[PDB]
Amino acid sequence: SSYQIAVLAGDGIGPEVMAEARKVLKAVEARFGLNIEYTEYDVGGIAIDNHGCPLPEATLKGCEAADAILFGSVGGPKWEKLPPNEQPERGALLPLRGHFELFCNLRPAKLHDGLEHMSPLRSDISARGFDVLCVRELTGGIYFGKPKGRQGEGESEEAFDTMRYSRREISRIARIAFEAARGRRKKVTSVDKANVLACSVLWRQVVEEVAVDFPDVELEHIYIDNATMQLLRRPDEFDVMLCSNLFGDILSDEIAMLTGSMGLLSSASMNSTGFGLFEPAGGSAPDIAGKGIANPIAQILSAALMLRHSLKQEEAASAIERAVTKALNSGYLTGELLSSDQRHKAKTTVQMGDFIADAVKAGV
Amino acid sequence: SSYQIAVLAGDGIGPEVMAEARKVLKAVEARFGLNIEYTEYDVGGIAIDNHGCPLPEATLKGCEAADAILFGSVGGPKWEKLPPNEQPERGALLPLRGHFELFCNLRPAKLHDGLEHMSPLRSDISARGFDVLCVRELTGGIYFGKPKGRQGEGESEEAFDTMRYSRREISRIARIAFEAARGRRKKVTSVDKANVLACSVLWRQVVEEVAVDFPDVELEHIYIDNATMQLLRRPDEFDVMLCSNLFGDILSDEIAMLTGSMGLLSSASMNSTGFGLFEPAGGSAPDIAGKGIANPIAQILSAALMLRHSLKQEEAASAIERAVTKALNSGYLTGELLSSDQRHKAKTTVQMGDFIADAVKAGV
Ligand SMILES: CC(C)[C@H](C(=O)O)[C@@H](O)C(=O)O
Ligand SMILES: CC(C)[C@H](C(=O)O)[C@@H](O)C(=O)O
Ligand SMILES: [Ca+2]
Ligand SMILES: [Ca+2]
Ligand SMILES: [Cl-]
Ligand SMILES: [Cl-]
Repeated sequence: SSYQIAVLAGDGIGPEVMAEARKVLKAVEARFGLNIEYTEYDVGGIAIDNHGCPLPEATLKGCEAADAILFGSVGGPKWEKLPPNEQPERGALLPLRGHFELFCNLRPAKLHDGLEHMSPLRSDISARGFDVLCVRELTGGIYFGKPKGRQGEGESEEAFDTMRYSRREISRIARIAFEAARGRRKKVTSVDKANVLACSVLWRQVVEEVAVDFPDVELEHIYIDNATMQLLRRPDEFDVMLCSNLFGDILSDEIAMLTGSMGLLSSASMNSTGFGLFEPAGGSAPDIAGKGIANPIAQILSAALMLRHSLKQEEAASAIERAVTKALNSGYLTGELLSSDQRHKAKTTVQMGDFIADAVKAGV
Repeated sequence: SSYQIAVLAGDGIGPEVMAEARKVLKAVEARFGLNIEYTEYDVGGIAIDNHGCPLPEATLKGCEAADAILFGSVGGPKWEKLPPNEQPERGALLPLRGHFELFCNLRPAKLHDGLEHMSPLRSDISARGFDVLCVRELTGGIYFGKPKGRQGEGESEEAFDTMRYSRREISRIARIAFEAARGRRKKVTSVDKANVLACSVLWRQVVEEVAVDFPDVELEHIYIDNATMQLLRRPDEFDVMLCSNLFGDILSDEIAMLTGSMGLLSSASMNSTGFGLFEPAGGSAPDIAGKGIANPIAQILSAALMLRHSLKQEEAASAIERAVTKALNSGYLTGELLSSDQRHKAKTTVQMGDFIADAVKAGV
């Protein structure tokens, strides 16, 4: 019957861009005959304000009742004095990932044609282009490893976190990266610190075990400090980057920033049953919230990931992706995608949503 | 009496650039009346070839007998099939740091005037320039934390590393970063992942404790994934970056690469008694080794750090730094610092050393 989506728009620009994601989703529901019901739940800063914590029980319950979470962005100044550890971002995202076993984070980042000038890369490097998919392991490693805590007092007070990975955890994320490379340019670069970390020694070992099932995919390994340098220099040489939790956190963000267009980038965090949480790569931009300035493309393309990965609605997902493409090549750019002197052509959040939804309707 | 230096040139370009470091050191020894004796010991790949391990006992003993280690670079293809964990780089550097308690790594990276085109930053960002000093904690955190290892077999085989920090470890590195900021632009950005890690929660806490002694230095905190993005975008806004072991590894390398000129960058790793190990930021470049191509400036400026920090010879250290400056502004550039069409003006490793040593002699 009807798919059920828990909508967790969160803070800042989350609600206004989500409104555009929902608009485009309505055009897709009509075009493809999907029956999707949505329920909205507070999360993040709005949840602390409304319910006293960033992830209320009723929100958590609504995500359990759903086929996917369509997630906005969480965080901002108002809760920044809370300890970084009662704070809304980690307090929303980490238990959602842990609870639903969302072990796989997919962050596709590409330099779009015509938007190279916006990348912070030197012009000859951005002109080459890139398209890197970061596959990051999201539920193990040092984020969730135990023991974590502190003991002692005074100078000798000590804090500890444990990075742990099992062969099973590593091989499930590696297979995702290999399967994804098969569909792309047939290369996985696995990113670790095997010269220092026991977890990375096992990581590199297990990814090489997984590789035997993918004779058509090239595998290379690289150290995280070297990967961060090489992305600056030659990001066009990477296809799929495969990382543990902490390394993928850093590298996916680095690659996103190298596009210079984070308002175009979306993220899927999924479990093995196909449930996921789909969100823009960027933050809640509380400075521009409520102004019709924010670029809703990242949230619209998060809707498209949700349709593909959780709802198994490939044609609907790709129709949204084509409508975004059409916007970007038909002069429908928001302010942050425009060179400072073309800024007077900017479209508002609503104009972008209207255009992209209308494109879907026109059969793009 | 005489200072004693253990010279560990290592592999690849290490010996040929070290030869230039020693040449420039001779000019400084004559100019300032320093009596410095040097003994050379195998380390890294040459040590595995000559002695069966990357850090022979006799090499370790020679560093104990010395006032500092002048270190080249270690590693390359020939030992790359060894497990990344019997490998020469980690096998030289990690026990040297552990043994001598070299808790403080100083990596100054700046965009030199006239070399902005080489930075992989977009031209308007590199034109702004930057000068970022990375202060990285080198002997704790996850590199040396216990337990480290693996247990189990098959799917459930698991590996673990423990990130640990005590208040004492954090406050000693933080004071270095604050003292260094006082001398520079009076800002420390401490880099952690306090939204996830118990170690980073204590890190951020303790750095804020240390800050009370530095009312003139501004402190800001930033998450490592956000620091990696922001360095790409606005590296001119950072002065001193203060990081734990694993975060400083990644960020110092990222900043080095953003200069586009790694052959200019040097590194000091020091203990609280002033003993240190001084090395170029870049690797052993085995592809260009033995050709008089390699830029010896990084190794010469490592000699200058050694004179300042271990030998308390400030005037000699700054005379070398001025001689490098003179080379860079008097057309003495090696090949990798020249745009592809100016490449015919390149100087060889020896011409650079001769020039820089002669400048010191001329009283630069
Ligand atoms: C909020 C934080 C815990 C989170 C992470 O580290 O995973 C965020 O940085 C992200 O990338 O989603
Ligand atoms: C060789 C490796 C262990 C080392 C590190 O991680 O510290 C290197 O990357 C460095 O920066 O010196
Ligand atoms: Ca992140
Ligand atoms: Ca490094
Ligand atoms: Cl991890
Ligand atoms: Cl660490």
